[PDB]
Amino acid sequence: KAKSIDQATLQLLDKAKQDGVETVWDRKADMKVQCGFGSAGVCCRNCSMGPCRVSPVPGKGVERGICGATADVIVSRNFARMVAAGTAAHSDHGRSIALSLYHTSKDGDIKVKDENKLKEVAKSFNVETEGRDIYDIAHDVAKEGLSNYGKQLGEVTLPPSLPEKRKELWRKLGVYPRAVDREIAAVMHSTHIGCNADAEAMIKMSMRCSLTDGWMGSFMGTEFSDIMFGTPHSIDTEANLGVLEKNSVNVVLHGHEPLLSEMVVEAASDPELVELAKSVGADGINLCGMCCTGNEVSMRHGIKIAGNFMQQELAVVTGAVDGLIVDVQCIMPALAKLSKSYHTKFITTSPKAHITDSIYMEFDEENPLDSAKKILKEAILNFKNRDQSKVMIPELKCKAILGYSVEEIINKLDKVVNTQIGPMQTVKPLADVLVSGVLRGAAAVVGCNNPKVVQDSAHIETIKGLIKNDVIVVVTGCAAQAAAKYGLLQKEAAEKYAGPGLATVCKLVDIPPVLHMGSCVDISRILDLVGRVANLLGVDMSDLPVAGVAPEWMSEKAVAIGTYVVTSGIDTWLGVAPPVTGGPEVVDILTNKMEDWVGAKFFIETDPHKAVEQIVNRMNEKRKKLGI
Amino acid sequence: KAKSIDQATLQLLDKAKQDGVETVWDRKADMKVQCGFGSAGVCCRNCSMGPCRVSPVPGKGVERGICGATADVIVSRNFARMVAAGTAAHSDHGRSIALSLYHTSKDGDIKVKDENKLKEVAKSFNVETEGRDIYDIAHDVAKEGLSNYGKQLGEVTLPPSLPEKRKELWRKLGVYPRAVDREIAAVMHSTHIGCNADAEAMIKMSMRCSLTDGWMGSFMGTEFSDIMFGTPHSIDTEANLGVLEKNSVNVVLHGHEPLLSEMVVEAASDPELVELAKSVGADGINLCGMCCTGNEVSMRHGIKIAGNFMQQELAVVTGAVDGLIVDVQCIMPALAKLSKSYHTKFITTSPKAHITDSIYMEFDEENPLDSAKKILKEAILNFKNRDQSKVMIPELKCKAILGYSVEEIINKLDKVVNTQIGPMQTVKPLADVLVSGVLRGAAAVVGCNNPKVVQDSAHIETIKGLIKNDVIVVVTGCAAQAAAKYGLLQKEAAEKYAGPGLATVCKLVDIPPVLHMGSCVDISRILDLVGRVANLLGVDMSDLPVAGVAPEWMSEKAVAIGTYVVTSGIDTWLGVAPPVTGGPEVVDILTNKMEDWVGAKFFIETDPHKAVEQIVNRMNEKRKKLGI
Ligand code: SF4
Ligand code: SF4
Ligand code: SF4
Repeated sequence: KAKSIDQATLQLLDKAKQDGVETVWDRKADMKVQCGFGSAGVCCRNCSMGPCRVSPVPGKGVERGICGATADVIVSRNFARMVAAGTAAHSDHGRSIALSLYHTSKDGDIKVKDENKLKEVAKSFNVETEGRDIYDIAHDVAKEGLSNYGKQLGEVTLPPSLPEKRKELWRKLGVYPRAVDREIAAVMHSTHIGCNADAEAMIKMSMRCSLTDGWMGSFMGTEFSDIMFGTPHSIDTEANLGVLEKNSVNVVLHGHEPLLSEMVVEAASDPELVELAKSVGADGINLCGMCCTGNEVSMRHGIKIAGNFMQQELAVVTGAVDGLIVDVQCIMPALAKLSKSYHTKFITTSPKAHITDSIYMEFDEENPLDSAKKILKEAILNFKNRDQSKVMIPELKCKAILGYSVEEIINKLDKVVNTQIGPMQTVKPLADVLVSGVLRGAAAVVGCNNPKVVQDSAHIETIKGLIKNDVIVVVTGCAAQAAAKYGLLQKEAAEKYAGPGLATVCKLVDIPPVLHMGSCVDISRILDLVGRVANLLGVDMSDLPVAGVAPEWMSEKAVAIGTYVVTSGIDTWLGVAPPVTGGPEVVDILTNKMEDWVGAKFFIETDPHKAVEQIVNRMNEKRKKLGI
Repeated sequence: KAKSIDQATLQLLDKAKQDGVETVWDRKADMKVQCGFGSAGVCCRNCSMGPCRVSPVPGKGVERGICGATADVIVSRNFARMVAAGTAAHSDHGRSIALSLYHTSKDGDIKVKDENKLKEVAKSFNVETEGRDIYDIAHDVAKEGLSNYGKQLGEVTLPPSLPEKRKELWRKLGVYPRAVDREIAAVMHSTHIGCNADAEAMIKMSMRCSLTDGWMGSFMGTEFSDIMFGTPHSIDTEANLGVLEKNSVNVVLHGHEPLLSEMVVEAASDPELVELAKSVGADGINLCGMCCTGNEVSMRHGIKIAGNFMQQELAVVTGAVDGLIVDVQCIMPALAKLSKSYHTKFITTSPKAHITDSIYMEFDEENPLDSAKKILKEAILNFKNRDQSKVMIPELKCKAILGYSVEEIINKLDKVVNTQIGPMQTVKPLADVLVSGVLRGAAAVVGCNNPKVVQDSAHIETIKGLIKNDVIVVVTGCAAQAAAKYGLLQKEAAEKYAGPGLATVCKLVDIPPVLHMGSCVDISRILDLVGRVANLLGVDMSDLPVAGVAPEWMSEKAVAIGTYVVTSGIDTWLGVAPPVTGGPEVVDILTNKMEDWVGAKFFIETDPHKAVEQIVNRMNEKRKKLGI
């Protein structure tokens, strides 16, 4: 089968074959037929009595592990641990952001750039703002956010966009969230040998844990990032590997933590570093981003996006990356080995993400700007080691428009508001187009790449099908970057791919049919948006014609995201089967019984066209239930 | 191979074969040859690009997972997740204890029974005590303990017995603990795909996480349990399955959390329940304990111990267990199936541990005594369903002495203190016998059973070898219960098994050669004891001739325990190989490089006699280093 639908990706794969280096596709081929027990989730290693593998087919073979655990128990515990790991990644990201907010000052490297957003957040956290210094408010808000992570007494703080009905449903179901780290610890405790051996209770614990990701960790990370670095607005950028410059220093920022990439962007305008780039024979400094850190700097500053997850290696294959600076998460360790075949300096910066044989330059949060400057200086000095005979940058780049935060979307919707009617600054125009049926619904396309799927194929096919069916699409993460590379993040795309209702809406509001809402933590924005719509219509989020899709997901973070999206009341389609087919009870819970608990459920569909059809049918069913 | 060295265990295995019921041994046989990849730890399932298996033999076969992770990376991440799971179990136990302390009242079900212990703990937590109400002090202490779990700013609180040198070494190494749930979340975050791919850093993160178990979670759980339920003192009890009564109601308490078992013990003396037991035709109520909850109620009240981990099923096989009340952890789910073959009521009580097809009666912490009375009444009423023709109780039980908390040990040591010299109430006599060489050292024997080892064989052989070599032995958990069943927890055992120096010490202090220090969380007591000795000698804990042994461990909790014992500076022998042989770098870190970091290291030895020899040699070389 084809490795990708992206032509620049194919050219660089040919180059990697010529250079004798191996990619993620080569390692996937080397893995051959993957273990059936692990693929079905019926393998357990939770204690040293094991490893235990039970039959994925009920009634045949070994039925129980040594402790007596059934296939359903093993599957449910494995699924719960995936959710706990994803929640941990997102919560650690949000915790770093909250600590950075706590360390803001007027004359420091980290300031408050959006005071209005900070005051609204302070209102949401019961922090007084009138007649107060802005940094005192910021510190109080950071304290409340940090308490959300580890409070042992009392209730956590949730955003006002979350409907009261959803909160009450969670409380009745027993999944109402506690402090984030406490829920992660609870999930890890209940999967220990000889604890929870009941699939339904295990799934409910995993949902409870995922809620602390969706509504607390990711939400606080996003809002505090907006406070410190600015709320995203409509902005132009370029996407795909063609953004690399042969005649300039190329600095590629890969990872998820935004403070480092923000400081690197600021350092790139330093006169001394620009002069140094000139002195090593380069035209200038060309910052490019990848994955979620690329999404953040692109949403807030228009930094060009070099590529998504499965392109990271190919960025090095060009031979033009002088410095690849990585913080945490979705950083393929093979990069270190790959960096030996080129001049590239592979720089790790976080104590959480040491990588063997990489150059470690710890990013100092006490002096973020100076630390970013020294890291960037190492990348710039590496330009002298460039071998221009090994350089091949495909001439394939695509224009994209992004920056669609909830605030930006509301500002855009204000155009189609009659002044004599109003109100202004609400999601009411979006609610109106959804209720009238001009738009059939809204769908979130999120997730990673996965060698099991032709890279970017499922993302593009799902998005085109949805917008052709007058479903407005919001995108995050690597799916958003696939849309950017393909050319869907363009106003012109409205008349090229969208159906009649969505084309009319795009023309009236002057937006692309696909709205890039940011990184994987920025999925919280989507929740926020949906919540507002629900609160405007006086219904729960499970009554709306909305859906989420993860066509090509790979990470534990994706599992946690899908779990909290379903738990919030939004049906989720998975384009990659999770390791649960071995447990019939777990499959039945996730795809059938979940609708009785939270009004939504998982859909597993590896065919994107069938997924689009199912999404449209489900949205029409919910519309008929709602009367619209 | 023999299944056990215990004769009562063998008789009940014959009965289980005659009854056509499966045991843990039968399921272990059914599992046959366990997966080599999982056994070596070279299998990874951390993302849905996998499952990935790399060769356990370097230089052959597949070398890297799909993301590029090496065998060392996969092994280190698997080990770190085991540590995180064990830390989560212990920390959740301690968190429940702290919450119970927070709800103590003068006229409530949960009171303060050891005010002196509470005042000393309050001193350790910087809580004022002079001229204050005892329950105000208790609530402040509980607040400080709870803050240890989830504080995001500042430093955690550690017991005064921990040497300053050990803390400084931890700070220099980068493993100084943070809040417990924060460290669990950090480990889970760093094992996520594309985060940490460096074995040394991964092992250091796991050590940092395990420290929050050893010195914060388990320590606080133990000390708060002492405050609420009484400090253990020397007390007699009986052990092994013979403690069951044919003519009495048999109520078996299995699990770890002590509040439920304490309330059940209190409810058993209720006049209405005793009258009800008489009216259903029984002579009375016979409470028996298993595993750690049995250890707690036995340490504090002399409740008879029915058996350790791999005996739980056999307790039901007798046909005499009218009620089996379980809370969390090390509860084989197969019990639910097994109790169908008998009249036994298998009662789950904790929302953390639901077991399918068991009778769920949620233990209400708000009204603990009434809830325990209701559960106990269900067990008593089940006596009418006893089938006395199916009853077979082995006439095999053994006298044991336990209750050796640090306070009790100090009280015993006061006997050999010359009044004209002093001081009293210190560990000085123990330090003196260790320094003079009358005792060669002290060894902690802890851990579970494991079907991979003849049950209780390794525990008994290791303990007998150590005490024969004049090494005083402290025991916890299932190892302590194996010692109890065998008969080592007896004063007479001093003249039957101990060497000359240990026999003299036992005669002078009037103690058994093997000291039962309580449950698995009570391993913190051992740390406390060692710390005091170190603080009395002005040395670090790695300079002492001490060791820990886990001859037959199975649980993730055992992994976390061994990790924090080694990190505290105490060499640890493992009688069951952990899944790390596939990663040569991880093996080298755990067994060789750890000594450079923390002055102690792991020893993997499956032969108990060889383990005793190695322990004696290591203790002698540490003595020669210390000059004693
Ligand atoms: S999933 Fe289990 S059975 Fe399959 S290779 Fe991995 S450890 Fe072995
Ligand atoms: S927890 Fe149970 S099923 Fe899992 S490895 Fe241990 S004995 Fe086997
Ligand atoms: S994390 Fe890497 S090694 Fe583990 S399953 Fe995913 S791709 Fe394979």
